[PDB]
Amino acid sequence: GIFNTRLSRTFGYTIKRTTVKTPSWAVDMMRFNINDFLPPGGGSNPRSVPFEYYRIRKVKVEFWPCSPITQGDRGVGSSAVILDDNFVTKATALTYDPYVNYSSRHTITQPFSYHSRYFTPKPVLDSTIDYFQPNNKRNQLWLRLQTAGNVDHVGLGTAFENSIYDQEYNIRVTMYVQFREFNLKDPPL
Amino acid sequence: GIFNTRLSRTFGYTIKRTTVKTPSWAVDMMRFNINDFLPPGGGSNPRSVPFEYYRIRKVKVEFWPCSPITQGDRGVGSSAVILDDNFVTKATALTYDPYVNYSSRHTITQPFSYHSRYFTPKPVLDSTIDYFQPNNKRNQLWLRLQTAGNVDHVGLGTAFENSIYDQEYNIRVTMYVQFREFNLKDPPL
Amino acid sequence: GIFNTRLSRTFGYTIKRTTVKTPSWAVDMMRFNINDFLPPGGGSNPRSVPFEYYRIRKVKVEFWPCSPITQGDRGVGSSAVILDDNFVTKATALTYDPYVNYSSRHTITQPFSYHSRYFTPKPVLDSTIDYFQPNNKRNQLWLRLQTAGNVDHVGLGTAFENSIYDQEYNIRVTMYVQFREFNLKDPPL
Amino acid sequence: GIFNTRLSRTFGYTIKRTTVKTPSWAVDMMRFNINDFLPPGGGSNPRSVPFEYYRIRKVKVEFWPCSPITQGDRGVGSSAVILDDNFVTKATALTYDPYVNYSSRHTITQPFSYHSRYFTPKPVLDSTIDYFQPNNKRNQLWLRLQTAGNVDHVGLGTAFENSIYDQEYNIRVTMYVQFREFNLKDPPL
Amino acid sequence: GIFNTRLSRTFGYTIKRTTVKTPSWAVDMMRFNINDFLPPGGGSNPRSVPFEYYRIRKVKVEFWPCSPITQGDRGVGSSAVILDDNFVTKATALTYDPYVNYSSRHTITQPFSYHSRYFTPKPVLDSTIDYFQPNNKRNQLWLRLQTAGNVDHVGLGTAFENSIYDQEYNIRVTMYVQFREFNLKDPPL
Amino acid sequence: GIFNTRLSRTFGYTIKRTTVKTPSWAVDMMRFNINDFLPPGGGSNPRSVPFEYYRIRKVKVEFWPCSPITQGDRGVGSSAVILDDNFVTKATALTYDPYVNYSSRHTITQPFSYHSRYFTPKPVLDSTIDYFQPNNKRNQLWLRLQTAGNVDHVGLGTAFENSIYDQEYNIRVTMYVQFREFNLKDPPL
Repeated sequence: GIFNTRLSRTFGYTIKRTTVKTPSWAVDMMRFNINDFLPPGGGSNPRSVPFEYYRIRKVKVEFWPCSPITQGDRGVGSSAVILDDNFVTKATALTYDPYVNYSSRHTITQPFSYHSRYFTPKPVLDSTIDYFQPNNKRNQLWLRLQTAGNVDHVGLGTAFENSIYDQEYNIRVTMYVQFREFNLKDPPL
Repeated sequence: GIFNTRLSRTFGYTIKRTTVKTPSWAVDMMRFNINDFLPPGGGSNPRSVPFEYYRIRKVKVEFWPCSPITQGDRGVGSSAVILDDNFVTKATALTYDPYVNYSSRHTITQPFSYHSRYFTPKPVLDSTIDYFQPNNKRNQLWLRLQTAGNVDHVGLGTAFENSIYDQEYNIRVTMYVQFREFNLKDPPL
Repeated sequence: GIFNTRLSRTFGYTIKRTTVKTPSWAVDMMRFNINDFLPPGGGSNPRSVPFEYYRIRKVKVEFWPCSPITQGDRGVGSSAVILDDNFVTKATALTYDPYVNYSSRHTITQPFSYHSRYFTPKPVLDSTIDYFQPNNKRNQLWLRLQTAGNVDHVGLGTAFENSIYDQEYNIRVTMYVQFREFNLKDPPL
Repeated sequence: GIFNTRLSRTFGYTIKRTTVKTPSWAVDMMRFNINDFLPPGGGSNPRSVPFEYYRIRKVKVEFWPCSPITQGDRGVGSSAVILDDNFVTKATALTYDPYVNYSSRHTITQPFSYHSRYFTPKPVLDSTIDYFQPNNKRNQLWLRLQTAGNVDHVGLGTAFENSIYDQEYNIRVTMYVQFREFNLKDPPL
Repeated sequence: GIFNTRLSRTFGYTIKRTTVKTPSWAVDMMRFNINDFLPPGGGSNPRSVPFEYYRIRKVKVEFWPCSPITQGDRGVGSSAVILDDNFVTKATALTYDPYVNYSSRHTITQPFSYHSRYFTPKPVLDSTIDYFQPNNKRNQLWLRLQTAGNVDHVGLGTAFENSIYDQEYNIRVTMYVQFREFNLKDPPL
Repeated sequence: GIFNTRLSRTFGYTIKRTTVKTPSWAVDMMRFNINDFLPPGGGSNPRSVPFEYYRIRKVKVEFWPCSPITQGDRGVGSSAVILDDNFVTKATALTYDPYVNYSSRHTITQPFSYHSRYFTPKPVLDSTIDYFQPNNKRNQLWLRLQTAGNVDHVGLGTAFENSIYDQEYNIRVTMYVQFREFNLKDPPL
């Protein structure tokens, strides 16, 4: 009962200003849970989409800015792919860009520029061991479309160079999902 | 956003006994509404399946009996395809089988035999004019997956020969549907 | 040390009668543990078959009935494939057949008819996350042939339409297994 | 239900010293019973390996020594293939090597050298007549994997030249077996 | 950021003498953790090698002896591949070689001979279920190069025949690793 | 033990304002030492990356600005490649652009434009003679990854036209390195 679909949600991300003169970077991670994309259903069907299982193929993270083109004190940052539930520690003003040498780096031009990241995230099966599997579309694991406790997929962490001005963004996380086993119910009345 | 799926529901159909000696037939129609197949959803999504439109391709009506093989006073009936919202009048003991000369006839062996009917129903757009369109899979009309008032598709009418014994059936109406325009909502929290 | 073999066991399943008139279905799941198929061995060898690991390829569930052909009040049910340790809740008289729209459905003709289900079950590695892997015969996981705690494989759930008469069955669960690493011991005397 | 497997066991063989000056040989036979390789099972299954029949294809006898390389008073011996349950009589100090002219001879270099013998043994069906059959893999007899009385296969006899020093060996008898008719039991509980 | 490399470490293994006359074997397992191969780093980089993940491809265990060629009371042992965190119990003088019939056996010639074992170990993800995956180089799991708690890979167990003399060995465990995601840090000053 | 990798670091470069009316240029050089890219390691391993030697293949210098697009008093500059440890003298307001006629010139559009320079630097082996070798990837010299005194590679010098407004930049020096002779240590405990 395969059905590939697409899901999206928009949320905000703000970077407060600073007084420091040096190039100081701010670090924040990003997690992907499907409870934020699928609302809870009603009645005999738990969730909105009538299916049992799912597996997330790709995720297009998009940093739609809110900063004008005439804004000064530009900078430069970095976004990586972190597939293990253990990011670099959250920081407000870090003296270096930790995601600058990562092999999965893609530069973040700031403040008014666009930045997209299309990748295959991996679930969190054991936070202690933090094991995942390679990208194989045929042998990818199927997970259950739980009712209230779907597991957190993972795979992005950022580093934004601070500035004198508030860098406000609007982030759209488009998710590409593959379901299976159409399990719709149909009680009478 | 095409997604072909399948829907089903089981309901009962009983044919009370008679005292008449002649071959007397009992006539009853059958209508197909999708509100009986899709439950109402919850929240910002009206129905269970997150789509806007639909068009019913085929319908496999199945007369799963409840009558044993050792049951006497067998008979013979007929099932037709009636695509116009105007069936033969419901009757308890009719002296003839009105659906015996219809071109869409398929014999109903009774009481303990199986009978399936796979056909393409047509919606009811004007009960007065009762117009429908031919079977063309490319130019078939798209209807809206309404919230509480989806229109009645139509296309089967039966004629069961009465008997001394109660002929009880269990009827499974399997529906083959084609949706479009995935319209899932996702409010926060 | 590969050795494909076959294992089987027969157990009973009874469906008590009812007084209700409506079509009411009874729901019950089915789990597959290999401790029920392999007895405990003796001495330095823990189990009967001298091997370390195993992986269950296929499972042929068979509903051999005990109901005669002359039995009335027939019905119709459904059997699905549920690979996640979370079935539909057990029920005695449910007003609908929850496994009627599942994509892995195969109709159960009742009461005196045969019904077989051949599929590839999946183990239960995390009851919370309930993750499994696709069907790939080359990359399938090897599990350990434990001594007292082998994990529960899963993958069938049924829905039997109740009746006035007791529908008794005899269920044969034939399991197709693949072992490895012949680990026989041989102490003296 | 064919399953070719391998079985092994290690036991010791010691050759006490002598005072005689001449070249004096010591003769000892070797028998192969499968009760020494398969332990007794437990419960409804008699033996460890769940099968009914067997036929021994080959046997790799190995004389793993325990004598150092710096050991003097070396010698020379002989190992033959004796398929009839009637070896040369056991002797402590025999003035000749009886297995020196046998057509199945293979020289035993002593004391610290390795010696392997790979051959097809024959069972003992009648100790009086002592008849066996040729080596044909297709028409070889199937024997029953008895519970306590499996018959003695046969086929090796040795002749070790005595010495002033104790020649100690460790003998590994690797057996290559072919079973059939998987007969595993499975009582409940 | 793939980088195949090699890691090694040497440790000792001693087998104390005995007074028993029979062939008595001593059993001891072997585990492979990468904390013993990678030291802890310094500063913003946790470990020596700047990477995030790893997966162990192969492991060449080597039993470099310390026993001279002129040493008597030789013997014979066995080494197997045990991929499940459940070895045969450690024993000082066991009356049989439990790893003598294992399909992954390779004979250990003793005391002064060399013995190498090249195989693909498997991690320990659940000690209770003890599940692993087959050898596929493309779909092998990536694990995280943790800071203090890397998981124990597994896959060798031995059986050494005891002797009158102390059999001392020096064991070199060469590990072949594949890293990914170069994560080097570079704070100023 | 070849391993090509990439290293990066971000630092700032500010050009204070002026009161002069003429086109006045400001000159500043740029040196490349690898101690700024590799931190010091810990323990038996001196540096982070476990290798002995290195040779820098290419260097992508990037002038990521901090100046808005709406900034007036634009200008024009020049960046050259200076492979000899003897740049044009540092100057605050020079009446000419000395790097305007250099054959390795590439124009610097100012203030808000991007400027990248990808070239092969050369080490400083003798500051007096200032000799280097041509670009040949096969015969390039290997240098030692020293502990505290790695030699200064060289190869860029700039000329920025002064302005009434402060031209602030953020400079990212991406370095492409080739190591050899994996020299990781592994003391016990």
